[PDB]
Amino acid sequence: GSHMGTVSWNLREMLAHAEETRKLMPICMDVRAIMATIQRKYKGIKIQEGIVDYGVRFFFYTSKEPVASIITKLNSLNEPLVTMPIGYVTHGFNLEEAARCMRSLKAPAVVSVSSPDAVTTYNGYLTSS
Repeated sequence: GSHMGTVSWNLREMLAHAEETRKLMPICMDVRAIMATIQRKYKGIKIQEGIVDYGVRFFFYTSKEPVASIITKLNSLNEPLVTMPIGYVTHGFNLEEAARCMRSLKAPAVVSVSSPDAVTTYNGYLTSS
């Protein structure tokens, strides 16, 4: 596994993949349901805002940041990623706006969705004809 592009994975598969690939994984802190999951496994890490290299190369972020700025902070690093879309539900965004806003990323990343049929939909927007 080396390519990018959208998939339909869960938190488990993202975490697993991120471990194996050593690739970066961003996490919206706001989603305390994800925080608990990660904090259970990775407990010796105190959650901090920003890069937390501990086991998996995490990037915890605040949903109040503009999708734009938060993307730019990944772009600076230029590191390859795996996550679900950065301005989606985690910004109150629709999947279309999410893709549009997330095209402003300049680092090569895996995206996710909640189901396999949504993959082709979201990728559709990442072409934008």
